[PDB]
Amino acid sequence: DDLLTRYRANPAMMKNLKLSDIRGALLKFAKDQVGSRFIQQELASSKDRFEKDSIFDEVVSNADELVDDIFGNYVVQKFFEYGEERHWARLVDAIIDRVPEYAFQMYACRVLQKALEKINEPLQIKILSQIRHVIHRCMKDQNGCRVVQKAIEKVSPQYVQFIVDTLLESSNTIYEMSVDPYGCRVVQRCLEHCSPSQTKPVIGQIHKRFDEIANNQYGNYVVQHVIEHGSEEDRMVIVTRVSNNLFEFATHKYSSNVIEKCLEQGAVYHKSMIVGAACHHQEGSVPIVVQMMKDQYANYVVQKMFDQVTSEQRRELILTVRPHIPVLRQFPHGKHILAKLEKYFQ
RNA sequence: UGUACAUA
Ligand SMILES: [Cl-]
Repeated sequence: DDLLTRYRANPAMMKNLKLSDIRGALLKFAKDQVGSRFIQQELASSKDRFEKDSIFDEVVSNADELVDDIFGNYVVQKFFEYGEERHWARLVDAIIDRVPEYAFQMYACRVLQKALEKINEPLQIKILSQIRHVIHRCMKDQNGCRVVQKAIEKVSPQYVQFIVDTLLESSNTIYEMSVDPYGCRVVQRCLEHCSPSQTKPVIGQIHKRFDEIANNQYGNYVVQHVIEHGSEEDRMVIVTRVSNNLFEFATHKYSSNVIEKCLEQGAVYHKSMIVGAACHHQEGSVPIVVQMMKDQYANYVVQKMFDQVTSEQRRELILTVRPHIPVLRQFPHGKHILAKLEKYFQ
């Protein structure tokens, strides 16, 4: 009987099994639930460098079969860890040619991510050179975008310029990505980690179709990232557009969170623009702020106003709202809405 | 009273 069946049979009868006993059995061990667990704990607990190197020729030899196995991918990942550094380069050579494929696969993509987490920049670049061939499809992929996000988080900004130039490959790409459940994560990481040199054309593209992206289920998270990570002029352009169209932005499901984000990240003079738009006369109608507390989404925006502004800015909101407090008591949740405001009408 | 990602 092969060593694995023997081992799975009576685990405790084999308590002196070592990695150098595995030899040819590596591939079957690594694809086995029990066997892969054995290798893993051996690789982590052993303080013998030569035991650890023993199975490595087999890992390399079977790399293609292992990287996308439910149990083998962990064995390959062990050799991308710190302290196995002496192996990173030849492990990378064993998987390099199929990186374009591995990036899309649910198990192999975890190997690519661990490698990007650990290896030195020259090897990170070698892996990115393969990603380049499939980058656009990769960014919209449930698995592919995790490798792209990891690249952006771990590689020097200058070596992911090809990812930014993909976001800019054609007019509608930034829009296409920002409204993708996976592409939007890529745009966010770019806003977090790229140089302002690199993010400015990207943010520019986002501004051109701002209204659409801001009210999208995924784009609203991209605009929020622009608010937190773009420039002062970006925040200014956004607040200004938000204030001129305050009621339409606040009464929609996704764009309402964008106003909340302006209130949380804005300087005092941006907050003032939003308070002023909300307390504006409009002779022939209730002030905007009052209409906003009657609304399923906008009522959270008004609450965020009251909590994020100065007492001086709150004064105007209190004076504008207070007449209308009884009428607002009627509509559904209208009670509970001013409940959480009774601390400012005390 | 209101929004988003992959393993045993
Ligand atoms: Cl354009």
